[PDB]
Amino acid sequence: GKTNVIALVLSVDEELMGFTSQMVFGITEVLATTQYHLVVTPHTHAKDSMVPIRYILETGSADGVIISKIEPNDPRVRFMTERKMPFVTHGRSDMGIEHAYHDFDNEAYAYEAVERLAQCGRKRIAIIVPPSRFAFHDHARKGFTRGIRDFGVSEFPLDAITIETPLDKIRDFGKRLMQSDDRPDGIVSISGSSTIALVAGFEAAGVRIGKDIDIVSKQSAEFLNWIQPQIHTVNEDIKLAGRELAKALLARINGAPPETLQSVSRPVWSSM
Amino acid sequence: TNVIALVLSVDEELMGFTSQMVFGITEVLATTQYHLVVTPHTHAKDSMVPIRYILETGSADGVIISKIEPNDPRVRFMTERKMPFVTHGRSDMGIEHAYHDFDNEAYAYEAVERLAQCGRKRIAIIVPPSRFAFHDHARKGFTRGIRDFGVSEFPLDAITIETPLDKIRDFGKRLMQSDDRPDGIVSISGSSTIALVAGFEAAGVRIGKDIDIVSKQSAEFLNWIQPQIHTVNEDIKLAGRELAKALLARINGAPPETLQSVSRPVWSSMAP
Ligand SMILES: OC[C@H]1O[C@@](CO)(O[C@H]2O[C@H](CO)[C@@H](O)[C@H](O)[C@H]2O)[C@@H](O)[C@@H]1O
Ligand SMILES: OC[C@H]1O[C@@](CO)(O[C@H]2O[C@H](CO)[C@@H](O)[C@H](O)[C@H]2O)[C@@H](O)[C@@H]1O
Repeated sequence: GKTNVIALVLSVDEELMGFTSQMVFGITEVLATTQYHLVVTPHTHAKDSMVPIRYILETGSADGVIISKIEPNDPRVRFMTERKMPFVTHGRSDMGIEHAYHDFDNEAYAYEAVERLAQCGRKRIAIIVPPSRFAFHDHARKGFTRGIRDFGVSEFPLDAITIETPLDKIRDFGKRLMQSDDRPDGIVSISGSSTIALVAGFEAAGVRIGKDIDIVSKQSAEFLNWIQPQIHTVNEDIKLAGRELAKALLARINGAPPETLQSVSRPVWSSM
Repeated sequence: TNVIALVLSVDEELMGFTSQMVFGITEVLATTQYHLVVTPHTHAKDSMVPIRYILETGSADGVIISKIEPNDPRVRFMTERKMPFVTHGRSDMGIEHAYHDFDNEAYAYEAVERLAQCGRKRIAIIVPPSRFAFHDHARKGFTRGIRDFGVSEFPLDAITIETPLDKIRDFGKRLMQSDDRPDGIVSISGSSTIALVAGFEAAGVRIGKDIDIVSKQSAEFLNWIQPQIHTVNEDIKLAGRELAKALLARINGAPPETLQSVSRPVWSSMAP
């Protein structure tokens, strides 16, 4: 029956600059006007992704679940739909299931990122994307590919690293990249964490941000510009996301239809 | 109850890496039947609110708190009411309770030493609000250090580590535009440091030549951006682990005098 618990299920493997607690606080700020408690339930990696979900349903430990790192064909989404556990996703699946969700428009972000580099005079653009299994990788990759076409620029190919690749190695990669004779003039990053490491490596090779190369990056809080005011920054509002995920879940638990409980936040360029 | 309540002020720093603390806790709780509820509160005027509410409701078997004052009402209240708890920080009021803390005194002392070693003569420090015990630890270590290393303090009282970053930056710029400048800085916050450096740089000041900076950080981040910052690591994930172990043992009867630890300043490998 009523547990008055919202389970937040988070992978322990997150980024340096995930500002995860801002997400936690957005959820909890909404839940404070209610009788709901927020339980944080970690899982370590991919091999145990379904473990906490099965465990919530087996013990009946939560009235609703928040999940993230959504795949287009997500077994968690399907399992909780079938088992009638109210849930909301941070991200979007694409499997013909209408569920509550909130996501950032990574497609629009990568498209507008290419445009901006093109406006900066840039002609050869690389992008650093998530692992391909997550839906937001396909959103980003799509927005970027569409952008390289619409803005009459070309892609500098990049397969080496990803958004989840070790920072020390992003840094080394960035250093060797700007010591190559073949190098790009623009970078789209889908992680503020990857961007930090990338810039460190760039500077280590005599490269000046804004001069020799332009960078567009997302960030989940306002940090990159104290650090490097020349980075073209886009804010992803992680606290807002936490608020919206909570809003949606509460309404789903009370029987509002999932179709009305869906939002997508748009990229906003940092005032910084 | 099977619930550990993590009581957290929503007012945290940008670079708090709070989730790293959360994950240290859950990593330990995973071998147990305990669930971690995250319980926020907004400010100081409601600090005791979640504490009274946990005990009125009986909604937890143990509590984790932080932002510890030397004469902390929460600590006294929970001691009196026999609610197992552990503090991230230390009180100083004749009550022996489980705790884990970081040695802020030793950090500020070793900070001043390092700056002295770099040939610096006039050292400023940015400390927390006076009400919290770690402020007194830091201010003490700094005070001893200025004496022991034959240098002088540059007086500062305009800001704290809880003062807004934009205002820290503006303060850092005007500070270097003055004819009275410190040549060394001790920071008790990775967040303030970031804003601080941005302000210095906007005044044409170079980190490592014109001024040296020692800063704590709760994860390895300061050196990617600014390699010349003398970084000390506070291990927040270890903190989370220790808080959890201590609380578990305290819940099962262990004497509090035996559940106390302080981690020491560790100089970051990415530091000069
Ligand atoms: O858990 C991933 C989840 O979030 C989104 C939103 O863009 O992808 C993000 O992953 C992290 C979640 O906070 C952040 O670093 C940033 O929001 C973004 O990379 C979803 O698309 C995805 O399901
Ligand atoms: O939460 C306050 C609590 O932590 C200590 C540990 O040094 O002070 C810290 O406050 C935050 C804890 O994560 C961080 O900003 C930073 O690690 C430090 O300033 C305790 O002394 C205090 O009670």
